[PDB]
Amino acid sequence: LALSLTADQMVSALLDAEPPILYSEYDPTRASMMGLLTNLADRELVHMINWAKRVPGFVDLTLHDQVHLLECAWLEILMIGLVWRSMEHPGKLLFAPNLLLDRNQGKCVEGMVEIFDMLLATSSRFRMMNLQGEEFVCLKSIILLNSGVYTFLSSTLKSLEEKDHIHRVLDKITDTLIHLMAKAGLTLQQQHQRLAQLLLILSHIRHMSNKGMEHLYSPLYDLLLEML
Amino acid sequence: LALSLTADQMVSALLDAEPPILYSEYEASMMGLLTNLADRELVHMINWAKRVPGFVDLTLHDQVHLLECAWLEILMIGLVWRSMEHPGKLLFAPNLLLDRNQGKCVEGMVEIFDMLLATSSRFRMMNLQGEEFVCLKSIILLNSGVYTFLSSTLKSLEEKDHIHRVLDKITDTLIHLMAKAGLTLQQQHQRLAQLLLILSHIRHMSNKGMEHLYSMKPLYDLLLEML
Ligand SMILES: C[C@H](CCc1ccc(O)cc1)NC(=O)Cc1c(-c2ccccc2)[nH]c2ccccc12
Ligand SMILES: C[C@H](CCc1ccc(O)cc1)NC(=O)Cc1c(-c2ccccc2)[nH]c2ccccc12
Repeated sequence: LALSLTADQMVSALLDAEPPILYSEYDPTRASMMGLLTNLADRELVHMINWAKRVPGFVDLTLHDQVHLLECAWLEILMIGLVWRSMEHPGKLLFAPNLLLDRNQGKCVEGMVEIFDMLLATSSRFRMMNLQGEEFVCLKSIILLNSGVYTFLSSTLKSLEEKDHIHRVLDKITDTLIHLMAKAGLTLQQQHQRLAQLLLILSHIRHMSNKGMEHLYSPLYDLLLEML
Repeated sequence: LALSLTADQMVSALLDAEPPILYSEYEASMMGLLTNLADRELVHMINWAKRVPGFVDLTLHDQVHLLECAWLEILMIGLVWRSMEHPGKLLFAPNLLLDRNQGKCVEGMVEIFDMLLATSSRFRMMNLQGEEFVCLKSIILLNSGVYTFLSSTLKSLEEKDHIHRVLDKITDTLIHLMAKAGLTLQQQHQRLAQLLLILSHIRHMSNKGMEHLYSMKPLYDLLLEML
């Protein structure tokens, strides 16, 4: 089980579990921004479930506890995926390697500009700190398990042994980061400061998710069930 | 300045800045009972913000964006912190203790209630000490709307760059607190994480609340006159 894995081990199996590069699908003999979003979000979804299930401990869960998470964390895992490949492309959003975008395109829809700009903003942010792929996967994980921990169902008995399992996985993923930046050669002080700005950027991505939701909402449960 | 303070020094001036406990103002309604009480808590927050080590160095535009972004978040963690010895209940004011059913008559408060109630339990379980709390409340002040000002012009660059160093300062403040406490450094690293990851749930709750607070449709005219 996950709760024996190592820093060394956790990273690797996390890199292992990475989804595949997905290429957009637009008229080459030429368009909508919406459908361009819908299309590939769908497909980015299907491979989430296949990565999620590869996250250590996510399986140890429950099908109900696994469906709540993903139903809460989905837009955030996309965003931090996007923002990661968008780093060497300042001012542009690298959805797919054949679908780099920028501001003016997000303005075509109805509220995408603000989300673009926060998106671009986190990209710059991560750019500044020089985010390693090894921390990125940690943080995609931490976005997964932290999604809807504190809103499962009830304070029952099982609910509690569950919550107790994630909180230990998360704790385990944390030593991974700390240990990653340790290897890197940072003084302990810089480990604690680095880890915090990283864990503070998660508030921003959550905030964009809710932001994003409000127009995506302006079924999914029944879908994750079949896939999970 | 804040970037000269020590842990004990930062704690002190943070403990120092702590606002006063407010009692509610009372067929009674939850809204006006709620509305009434935040306002007056807002007025004390503004005077608490102005006492946060480093917030002053910023700009009236960088000071008015922050507060205007993270207000609901400072209240919520402030409520959720006193609501800790009150399992299932939200201690708004010492005379306005509530629960789900108290929030149920208003049209959406239960969901915010429940998640509100859950963070309290979380804080309880981890045994959140006031000195880590005052720190986290500051961290929500500084993290508020950092990456969302407008432009990275000349001052914005030096400003955001200063914020990130205040926060870097608070960050070590907490560690020494848990360190002093005698945790393995590993235990310091987990706690700081379980702690800072809870700030997304407060943020997530704030965004929810906003959705409803503008479901009932100012601040600027206040922060400007009070700052
Ligand atoms: C810009 C982000 C999209 C993040 C994203 C989308 C697809 C992908 O492959 C990778 C990353 N969108 C939102 O935050 C909200 C959103 C809107 C949206 C925003 C504003 C107004 C209307 C619709 N349409 C969709 C469609 C699919 C996912 C998210 C979203
Ligand atoms: C339950 C939470 C916390 C509100 C709150 C108010 C005062 C205070 O000192 C601490 C916390 N409410 C909100 O986040 C949003 C909100 C609503 C609200 C939300 C949903 C439906 C109706 C009303 N009414 C008010 C009034 C004053 C401040 C915030 C709020």
